[PDB]
Amino acid sequence: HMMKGFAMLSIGKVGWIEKEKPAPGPFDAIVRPLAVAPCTSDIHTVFEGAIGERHNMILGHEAVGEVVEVGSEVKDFKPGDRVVVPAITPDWRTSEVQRGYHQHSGGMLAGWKFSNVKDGVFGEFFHVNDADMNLAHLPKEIPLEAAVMIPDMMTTGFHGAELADIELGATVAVLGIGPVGLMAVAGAKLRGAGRIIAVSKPPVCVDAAKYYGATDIVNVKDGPIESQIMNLTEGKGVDAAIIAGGNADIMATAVKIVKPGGTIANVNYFGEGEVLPVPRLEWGCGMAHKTIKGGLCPGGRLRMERLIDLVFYKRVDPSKLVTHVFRGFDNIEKAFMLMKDKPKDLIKPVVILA
Amino acid sequence: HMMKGFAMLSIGKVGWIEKEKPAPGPFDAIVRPLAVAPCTSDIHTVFEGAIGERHNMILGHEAVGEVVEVGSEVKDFKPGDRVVVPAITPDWRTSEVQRGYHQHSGGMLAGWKFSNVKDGVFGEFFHVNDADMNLAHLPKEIPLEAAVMIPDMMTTGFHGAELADIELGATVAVLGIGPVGLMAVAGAKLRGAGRIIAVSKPPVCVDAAKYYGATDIVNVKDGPIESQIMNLTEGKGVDAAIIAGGNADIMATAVKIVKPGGTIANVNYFGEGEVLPVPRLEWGCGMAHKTIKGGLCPGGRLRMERLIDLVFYKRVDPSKLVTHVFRGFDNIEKAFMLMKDKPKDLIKPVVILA
Amino acid sequence: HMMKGFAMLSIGKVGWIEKEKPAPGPFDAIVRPLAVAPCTSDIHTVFEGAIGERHNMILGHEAVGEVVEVGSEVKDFKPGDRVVVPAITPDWRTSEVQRGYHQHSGGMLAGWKFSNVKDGVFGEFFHVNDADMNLAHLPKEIPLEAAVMIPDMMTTGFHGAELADIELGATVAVLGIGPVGLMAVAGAKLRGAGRIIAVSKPPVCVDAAKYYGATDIVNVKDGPIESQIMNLTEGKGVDAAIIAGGNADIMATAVKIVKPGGTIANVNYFGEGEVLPVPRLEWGCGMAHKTIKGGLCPGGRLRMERLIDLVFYKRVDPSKLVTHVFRGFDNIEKAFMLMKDKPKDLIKPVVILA
Amino acid sequence: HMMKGFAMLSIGKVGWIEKEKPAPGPFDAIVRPLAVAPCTSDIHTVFEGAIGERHNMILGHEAVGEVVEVGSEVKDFKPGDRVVVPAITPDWRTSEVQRGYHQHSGGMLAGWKFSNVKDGVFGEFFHVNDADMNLAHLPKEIPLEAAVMIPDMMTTGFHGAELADIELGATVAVLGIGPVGLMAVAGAKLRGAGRIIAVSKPPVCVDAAKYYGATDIVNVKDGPIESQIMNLTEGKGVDAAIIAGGNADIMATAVKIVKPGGTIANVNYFGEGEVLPVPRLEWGCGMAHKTIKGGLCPGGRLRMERLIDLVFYKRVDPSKLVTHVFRGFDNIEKAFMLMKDKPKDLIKPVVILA
Ligand SMILES: [Zn+2]
Ligand SMILES: [Zn+2]
Ligand SMILES: [Zn+2]
Ligand SMILES: [Zn+2]
Repeated sequence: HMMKGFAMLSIGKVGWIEKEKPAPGPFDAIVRPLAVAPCTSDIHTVFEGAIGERHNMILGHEAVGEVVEVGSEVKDFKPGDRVVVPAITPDWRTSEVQRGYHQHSGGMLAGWKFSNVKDGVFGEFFHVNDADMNLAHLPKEIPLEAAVMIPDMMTTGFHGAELADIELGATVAVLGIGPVGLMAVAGAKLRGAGRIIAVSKPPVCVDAAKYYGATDIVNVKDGPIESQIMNLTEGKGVDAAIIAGGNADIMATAVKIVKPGGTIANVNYFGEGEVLPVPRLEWGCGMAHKTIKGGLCPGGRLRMERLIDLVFYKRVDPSKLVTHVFRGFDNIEKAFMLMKDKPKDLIKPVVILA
Repeated sequence: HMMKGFAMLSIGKVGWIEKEKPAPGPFDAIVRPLAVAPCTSDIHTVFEGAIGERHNMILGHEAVGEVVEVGSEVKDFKPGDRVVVPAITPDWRTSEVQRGYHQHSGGMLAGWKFSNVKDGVFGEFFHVNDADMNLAHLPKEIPLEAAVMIPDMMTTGFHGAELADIELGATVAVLGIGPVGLMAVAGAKLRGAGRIIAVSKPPVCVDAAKYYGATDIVNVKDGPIESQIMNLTEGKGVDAAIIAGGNADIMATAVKIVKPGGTIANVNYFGEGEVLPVPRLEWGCGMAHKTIKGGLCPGGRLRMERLIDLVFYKRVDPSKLVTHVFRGFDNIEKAFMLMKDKPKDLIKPVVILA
Repeated sequence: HMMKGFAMLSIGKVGWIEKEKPAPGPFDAIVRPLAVAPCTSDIHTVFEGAIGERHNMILGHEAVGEVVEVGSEVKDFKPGDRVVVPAITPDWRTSEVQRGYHQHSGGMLAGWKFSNVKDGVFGEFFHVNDADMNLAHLPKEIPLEAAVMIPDMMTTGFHGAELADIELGATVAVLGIGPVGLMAVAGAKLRGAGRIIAVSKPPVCVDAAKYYGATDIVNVKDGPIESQIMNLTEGKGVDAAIIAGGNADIMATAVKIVKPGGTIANVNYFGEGEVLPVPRLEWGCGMAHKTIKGGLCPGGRLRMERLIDLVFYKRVDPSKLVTHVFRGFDNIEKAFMLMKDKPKDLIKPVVILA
Repeated sequence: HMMKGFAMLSIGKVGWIEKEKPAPGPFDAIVRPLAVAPCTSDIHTVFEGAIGERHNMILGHEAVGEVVEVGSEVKDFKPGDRVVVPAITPDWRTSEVQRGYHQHSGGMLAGWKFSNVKDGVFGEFFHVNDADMNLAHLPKEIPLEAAVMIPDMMTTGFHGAELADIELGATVAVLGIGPVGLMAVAGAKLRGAGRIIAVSKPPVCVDAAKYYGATDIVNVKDGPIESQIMNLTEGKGVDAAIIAGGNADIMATAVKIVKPGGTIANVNYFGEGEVLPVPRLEWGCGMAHKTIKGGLCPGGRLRMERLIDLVFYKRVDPSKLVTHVFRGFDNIEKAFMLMKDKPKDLIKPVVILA
């Protein structure tokens, strides 16, 4: 009745632990993973303690799997179903849900439970709260390596594009093309952007940017970002800027390149610094109408259902994000380490457990 | 001097007339057409008198052309510049512009001047009010047959999708696939729709729908729409429905297939009837939260610039709308009549003057 | 273990009956009523069968009360708590709630459960589903006759003003000034309306209208509404119109008085007709940008909490809506009858049980 | 036909100078001022060189006056008209106006022309560009000391409340109660806020705050702002926060007291510092969904007409902002200096010219 899981032992230390296999509440489900993917979040969780001290916590929160047990009141999911599990699995009966922000259901960022306040998906099984509200059915027609890009990568990048308030034909710059960065680009093509400028530090995975809708690549090795983008837009700037990675000073770049009345949409997790700087003069001394938004990705069944459809109806192919495919539980560790030691060919690895 | 122009002589009669070539005021410009396209709107105007009697009114309101004269205070356009002229050319200094509705600058629909309250583009020359605000430069790289779909077809169909409040992955139905309908399909793809259900009466121009993003074709000859669309969506309905053509009874269809909280976005010109019917029960007896919108397409310099970019950055290829291309002024009549009797191969015709 | 309740016996007949006292599930609460109100809704249900046949269904859905029993998992409400019970008490775990429409949680209007799919509040006890999500604590400082205006009247009227997209200083027309209409008048004042024109059939309850913020009274006995409003507004029309009562043709009137780009917000229950008429010409032949909205009122704890604060912080005093106050269970029968055959002094009656 | 005007001679020195009376262009008007008011902005321009060096620039930008000359094309305004002149008088024919941001018509803050790129209202005459778009008629029934609060104070404060996305019953904090702060309080009551917490530096002009709708006063002398507001709102924070004054660090306070999903609405001119700090942990490390907005107040004819109606229909009485009334041109110098330091509980002065 036991299970192995790849865990954070303490800040700096990871290892395999072994626990009682979890029991579902009346509304929850127990899922075994079919594919999983590690993210930079887990590294900052373990090695920089970006979310504080943790002890013997199974890592990972991007998984698609097979439901194996359901509580007595779970009505839409039965043992055997292939499901897509959003990284964010909020508690759906809170006053924040009545306000429309499920990401923060029960506290700030509290919709994010995996490898934060509960054991994550890097185990033989994991626990999904409120199955009927927090799982989506996975069509057979969608491959696992593509599906596992939906729980975080796709929903975050697309949320960047949602937050940017893009108008048809607007010119959009994307700052940082990690895997989320690339999805922000597809997210902008999905909101009808015209010109899409992808800005990356070397090494640039250019083909991926162009594939997902980029019209220009800006490489920081060719000069400051603000200068490159102003020159491309003949001084007008961009209608929106999506921040999908970088240091705190990238926020000032965003304000500096967005035209008045445009929007800076941040989806990046800033791990260091006490304040994120907003430049005074380039924010109009507070009046340039440059709206700044910054949000955690949506989770829950509906968001997953809606992005699955984007994948199924051939609107976006997230499989080009997957640069490494491993098989078998032992490789979960190997894949985890690839995210620390950042190589050159790497976007995102996927471990298929089958 | 004089000019040739194809006019509505009176309700029921069209023919070529002769006028003084119009002169520009200090802010206007005179354009001669390079390519023009006729629209059904002119048909409802001439043969159904949908806007009342007119006498010797040059018809047509879709053109790209060559500036030949400009007023003393026009700053961005010179004789010789190739320009895209939007169907809607409003007066930009009215209280309706400060309210955010330039389409109704000076009264309901008053932003639409060509072949409504001023002579249209089916002449050797025509008058564009407020040149710097109402003309867009045409890049050499964009062909004329494709560029002339921007003044009405592209801006209207897209406006249908803008009004529909489309969310990423939403399911969208498009009712009526004329040229405008087809652009509503492209617009829905541009707002990130997943499944897009295109509904037409036979003959369905299927290849065009599929090309611009349709995932399903509903043929009215196969049974009532509502029954077909419910069966496609396993009873759930659609998140939005864009009306781009049909009789008044199509407004009820839209309401019957949209789920509660969905949006019916109308861009169709209803030419006959006293009422457009809203079915009481399926509008929840006034409480289903099915919002209905109906709007004239945006025009002006910025709208055209933003859609030109959508063509330019390979977002939408509107050239597949153009099913008939003729050359020479004489053929304006031939093309105009093509819009009266609707044959089967016809989506949109274009007359090139060169 | 029985209880008396005032019920719809069958279509056409009401009477006091005796039922099993309800039991709460682990998430439910049992409330005894402290004050109740009858609604027109109950009339259309009983005598016109608006929601079909029913047998022994306790009527009524506006109550403030005292919790007497709670399920094992209720955390925020205990036996003894005075609470405001919203008319809409939805199931909070549905895909419609993730879409943002709890009113339609599980189907159209399904957030409306009382005297629809479950026994209403005209009993010695009634059952509130999901107490932690669907009850609000009632401060002692708020009188019961005012509090019982919050479950439907205040939230429906205010929803009318929320939907109208009222801008600061906008001119708002409210069509029909019953209790809901009067709260829409106050709703338009709370959203910053300047001029607020109240339109009523005789006898006009003017004093309440002016008291809730109306600046003009239009009496229909003095002539057609459309002609009256145009003369008041020097031909310009109104920025928004809230429909809070009338026949189906009041929709067509609303469209005729709203300026282009304005909004028609409906909160009225339309009981007869196959269609609600939208006039084609005055709706711009489908292009006047006159947006039409029609929605059921919000419910749940957060909606109630927020209106409770509006009364508590002296933003709105709903008591002037209450024209008849009785004491004792017996007078629920008398109050119900007042809703049919509506006399001249009557807005809304309240029965206090104490 | 010369005129004297109160000018910024250079950084640090002001004085009465002599200039040619300005002439109107064909669309412009010349106004003589009837009442005027100085603002802190002119101080930051004069003594801190906030907009760089200027020479012989007439100051001041809040005035209501009398039309004395009109251009050949002015159609809605004649010599003799009482007009309210908004601080922002933008050029209405730029692509930034088509995007919906007239404050930035022609560049960042470029809708603000008075005492920036043209002579301000502290002269015997001043020049209003594009009269038909930038003047509103002033009813006799509105007193001058009240009317002159509309060009800047009322429109700025209300814009703070417009930007905050306030929901009916929401809890709103206003940080800083200068004159703008007080209008922001009135703005939050006009968007239907329930609880309104006004936060000020000592000494608090309390009576004004309560008059415009404040329900709680927070004094910084009783402890840090963050600590107090958490205590008042039992840990939940406020749904929105309007910044109407303070140093750069007040932005961090704002982020710290607003709940996840709330909005920080800034209308303050931040004059010093290189960065405005957004605190990382309280901004969700980039994901708390705390939207930050910052905007220049709206201008133009319609904005003024709409605030005039709010005053006219007794929705807001701004005269309580007017604490000092002086008479005569000579007193323009005296009134200007009151704005350079903390004088009294009174603050904002008005000069009546009659
Ligand atoms: Zn992640
Ligand atoms: Zn047409
Ligand atoms: Zn009710
Ligand atoms: Zn000022």
